[PDB]
Amino acid sequence: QDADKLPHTKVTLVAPPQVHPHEQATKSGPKVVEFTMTIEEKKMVIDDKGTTLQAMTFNGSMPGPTLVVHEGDYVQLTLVNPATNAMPHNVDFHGATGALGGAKLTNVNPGEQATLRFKADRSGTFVYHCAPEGMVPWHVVSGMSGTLMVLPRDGLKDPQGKPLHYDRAYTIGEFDLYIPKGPDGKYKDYATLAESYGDTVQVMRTLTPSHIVFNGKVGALTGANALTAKVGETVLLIHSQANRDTRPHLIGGHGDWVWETGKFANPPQRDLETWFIRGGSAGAALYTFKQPGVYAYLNHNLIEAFELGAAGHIKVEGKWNDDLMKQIKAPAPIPR
Amino acid sequence: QDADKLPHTKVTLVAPPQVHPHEQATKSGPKVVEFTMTIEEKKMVIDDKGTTLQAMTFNGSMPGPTLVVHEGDYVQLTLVNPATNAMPHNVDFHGATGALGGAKLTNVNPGEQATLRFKADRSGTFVYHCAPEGMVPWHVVSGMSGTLMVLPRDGLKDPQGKPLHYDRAYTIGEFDLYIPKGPDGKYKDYATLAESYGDTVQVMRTLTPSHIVFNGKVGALTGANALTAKVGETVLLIHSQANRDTRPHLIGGHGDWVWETGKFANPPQRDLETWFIRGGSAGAALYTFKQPGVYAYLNHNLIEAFELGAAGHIKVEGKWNDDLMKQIKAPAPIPR
Amino acid sequence: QDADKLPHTKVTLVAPPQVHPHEQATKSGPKVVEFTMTIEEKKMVIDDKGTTLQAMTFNGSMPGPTLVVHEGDYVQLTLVNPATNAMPHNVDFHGATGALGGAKLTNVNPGEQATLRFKADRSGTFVYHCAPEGMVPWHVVSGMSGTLMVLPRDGLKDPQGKPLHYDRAYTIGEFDLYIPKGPDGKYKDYATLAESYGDTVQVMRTLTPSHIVFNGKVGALTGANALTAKVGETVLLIHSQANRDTRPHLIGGHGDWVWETGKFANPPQRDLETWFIRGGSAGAALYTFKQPGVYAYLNHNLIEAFELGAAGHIKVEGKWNDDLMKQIKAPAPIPR
Ligand SMILES: [Cu+2]
Ligand SMILES: [Cu+2]
Ligand SMILES: [Cu+2]
Ligand SMILES: [Cu+2]
Ligand SMILES: [Cu+2]
Ligand SMILES: [Cu+2]
Repeated sequence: QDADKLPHTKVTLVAPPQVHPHEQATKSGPKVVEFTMTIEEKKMVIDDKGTTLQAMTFNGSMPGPTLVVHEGDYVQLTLVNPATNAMPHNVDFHGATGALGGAKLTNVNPGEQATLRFKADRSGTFVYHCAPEGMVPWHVVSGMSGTLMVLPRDGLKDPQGKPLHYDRAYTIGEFDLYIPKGPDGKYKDYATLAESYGDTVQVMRTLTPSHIVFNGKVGALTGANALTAKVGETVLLIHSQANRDTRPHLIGGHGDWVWETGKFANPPQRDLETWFIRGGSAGAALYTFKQPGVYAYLNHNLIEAFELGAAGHIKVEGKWNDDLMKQIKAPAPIPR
Repeated sequence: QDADKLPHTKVTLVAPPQVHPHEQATKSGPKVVEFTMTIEEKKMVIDDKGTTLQAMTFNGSMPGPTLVVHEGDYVQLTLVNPATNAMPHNVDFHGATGALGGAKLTNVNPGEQATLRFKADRSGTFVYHCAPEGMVPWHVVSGMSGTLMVLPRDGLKDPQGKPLHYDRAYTIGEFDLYIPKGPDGKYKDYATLAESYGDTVQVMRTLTPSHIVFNGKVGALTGANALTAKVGETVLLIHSQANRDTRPHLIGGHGDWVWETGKFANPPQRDLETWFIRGGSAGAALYTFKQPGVYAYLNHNLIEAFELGAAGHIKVEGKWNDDLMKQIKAPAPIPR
Repeated sequence: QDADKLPHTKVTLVAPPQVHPHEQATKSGPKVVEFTMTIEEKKMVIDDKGTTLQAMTFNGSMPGPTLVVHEGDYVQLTLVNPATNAMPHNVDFHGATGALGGAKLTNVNPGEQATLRFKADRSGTFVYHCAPEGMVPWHVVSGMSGTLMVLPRDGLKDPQGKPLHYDRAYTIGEFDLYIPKGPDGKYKDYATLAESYGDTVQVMRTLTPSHIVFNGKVGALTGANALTAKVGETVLLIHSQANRDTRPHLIGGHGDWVWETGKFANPPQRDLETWFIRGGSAGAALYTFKQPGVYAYLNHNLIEAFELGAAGHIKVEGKWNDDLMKQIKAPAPIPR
C-alpha cells in the first residue's frame, strides 16, 4: 500500500527500562505510526564517586526510548533540537533504507525540527543513533542511541513456527564511556559540552572505556530501580550497543530463545548461557522465570561488569523449586 | 522423576586436557551423578622467563576438570575449601537454574565444604566458575573456571538428525591473565595471594592481559604435553573462556561441526575456519583428521596466540594424502 | 577424481577491490585452477598526514587478490619471493587441509618460488595469509592476507535452497596496524623493513592498533576510488580480517543474506543490520540496492571507523523511492 493513504496512529513513548504498550500478534493492517523525540544535552552523574559526563540524549534518557511497530508499518518521527542545546544532531535508523539511515534528511541545528517517514519492512530489533558529519562517534558514545523494535505482524515464532509470547518487555542500553582525566589523576568536570570534545576524542582513540554502564549510570538497574518479574512470567530482554561488542548473561538463568543478531525472520537459538551483541546492533532474548530471588543481568566480561559498571539486577517473586536446585548440605566444617 | 528417588552414581574426575570416561548415546535412565572438587590456591609459573601467578584453582588445575552428564541427570557436587587456603570461594554453574547458578548455596570459607544438587535439563557445554561477592572477576581471572558438558541422552546430532560420534574428547580452558609490573618494568612476585589483589585489580581495569594461556601456562599443550590423535580419528575440542572472547582455529584443519554458542539442541555449523567463544561460555567442535603432522590449535588473534600464549599443538600420526594437498614444486631458484 | 588427470585452467588475478571474472553456477566439471602471486615488501603511506608502514604484500596490494574456484576444484598456486625482498615468506590457506595450511610446503627465501596444490573441498570465503615460523603475527599485520572464495558448483543458495545471484563482487580486507611512535610523539619512519621489527612487536603486544584501514590506507575506498553500484543491482561484499574481529555495516542498507562465518553449506541469515567477522576469517554479504546516494560501508565500532580508518564509500546511481523513505518536513524552526 501507498503510505500517503494509510491510517495514522500516534504513540506516547515511555522511559527505559519500560517499553510503551503494544500488541505482539495483531489483526491490524499497516499504519503510519507517529512518534516525537526531543534532544536533551545535559551533565549527568554516572558513578558513585561523583564523576560527571557531558551527555547527549534522545528524550532525556540513556538509552533513548524503545519505539515499537509491526512489519509493514511506516515510522514517522518528528525530531526536535531545542534552542537550549549547543550542537547539531540527526538520527540514523538501522531499520530504514536510504539516505544514511535517515541522517541526511534529519540534520537539525539548535532551534530546528524535522519529520522523517520510512517503511519498517524488516522485522527485528534495530539500533537508532545520532550521526552528525565529522563527529559521529562522539555523539554516540555521549548517549545518543536506542532501539526500534519491528515485530512480525503475527508475533514472535520459534524455529518450527510455534508462537512465542512475552508478558513484559524491558530495554537495556549499554554505553561504553570515555571520560577524560587530568594530570592529577582525577576525572575532569567540564562547564560546557563543547569544552569536553578534544580530551574525549583522545580517550576514545585508546579504545579503553573508563566506565561501561547500563541505562546511564553505574547501578542504574539496581535497588529501587531493579527490574522485576514473577515465577511463571516470560520476559523479553532487549539489549542495544551502538558502538562496542557486549556479551549478555542472566546469572542463574538462560536465554530460552535468543536472536543475538536481532532479526526475527531468522530462527532463534535455545538454551544460551551467554549471547553476543555486535557493536552497532540490538538483539533480544526471551526467558521464563522458574526460581525466585535477585538475579544479575550483566556483560560477561566480568571486569566490564563488576569493575566498570555493566551489570543490573532482576528481583523475582515466587516459590522456590527444589527439583531444579537444592542445597543438599549447607556450608559446614570439612568431615575429619 | 523426583531426584530424591533416583539412582546415584559417582564419577572420578581426571585432569585436563583429558575428560573422564563417559558414554555418548546411552540406554541409561536419569541418575544423580556425584562429583567432588577441592579448591587449591597456589603460586604457579606461567611463562618461560619465570613469571608467577598467585593462582586459584578447582582441583589443582587450570581449567578445573570437565564434568560430563546426560540431559535429565542431576549434578550433585561437593565443593571443599581446605583450611590451608586464605580466601572464601563458591561455584556458579551456567548449566543450573537459580540462586546465582548455585553461588548463593555454596559459599565456603577455609575449613568448610558444601553440597549442591541441580537438574541438568539443558544440553550443551557450560562454563562453571567461582563468584564470591565483591571479588568475582579476581577469582575467575586467577584460574577458577571449567566446563560442565551435558550430552543429549541419544548423543550428538547434525542439522538433519544424523548421529555424530567422537573417539576422544579434549578440554581447553583459555585464561586472560593480569599480572602486575613494578616501577622497574619487571613482573611482580608476591609472597601471598592477598598481597596481589590491589595491584591486579588495577591491571584488570585496563582490559589488557599480560598473558593469555591455555591450560595454565605458555606452551602447556606443547612438547611432551601436546594433544595427540591419528588419521581417521574424530576428536571433540571443548573450549572454555569464562571472562573474555576468543576465536579458536585449527591450522591445516577445520571445525567439521561446531556449536560455537555451545548448546546441542541447536543445529551446528559446518566447515568453519575460525569460530567464536563469547566470554562467559564454552563451545565445542568436532574434527576428523585426514593428514598427519603437528597442527597448531590457537586463538586466531595471532598476537594473542604467538606473543601472549594462546596456542597449543596436536601431534597426529598416519599416512599423508596427496589428493588433499601436494607439493608440486619444492622451494627452488626463480626461473630465469 | 585424481587431480593428476584433470584439466588445468589458468586465471589472471585482478587488484582489489575488484574480483577476477568467474562463473557462479557452472556446468564445468572439476579442474586444477592455476594461479601465480609475487610477494612485494614496500613502504606505503597509510594516512593523510604522511605516516608510513613498512609493509608486506601478496601481489603489491593490501589485501592480496581474491582467488575464486568452485567446490571440488584444486587450487595450484605458484608463490614467488623475489631477490629484492629481505624476508622469507610462505602461505597458509584456511581453505586447505594439511601441513599448516600449506605453510610448511611453501617456505620461500628471497630468490625462491614454490608451487602448492590442494583440494578446495569445502565451500565458503576463507582467509589466506603468510605465517613464517617465529614471526607469524608480524607478517599478517604488515599486510600479508587475502581471500580464497570457493563457490558451490551450483552457485549460492538461500535457507530453502532457492538460487541467489550477484551482479558484481567487491573484496574488502581490513587491516589493524601497529605503527610505532618515538619519544617526540611522532610516528616512526624506517629505512628498512627489518629495522621496524622490535618496535612494532612492542606496539602489537598492547593489542591497541594505531590505525585500522580498508584496502591499505585511510580513505582507500573513497573519492575516485569509491565502490560503485546502481539501484536494482545485487552486490556481494567479501570481508576479510586475518588477525582481529570486525563488525561490518552498510549505512542506509542491510545484509540481505549474510554468511558471517563465511561457509556456504550453512544457511545464511537475513535482514542483518551489522554482522561479525571473527579475526582469522572471511565472510560475505549480499545486498540489492533500492535507493541511490553515497552509502558508507564500515566497521561499526564507530571509533575504529571514523577515528582509526575502517570505513569506505559506495556511490549508487538511480531513482529515489519515497515509499521506502521520505522527508515529510525539512529542518525548519520549531513551531511556537
Ligand atoms: Cu547528536
Ligand atoms: Cu549505525
Ligand atoms: Cu574463588
Ligand atoms: Cu558466569
Ligand atoms: Cu610474509
Ligand atoms: Cu590462519
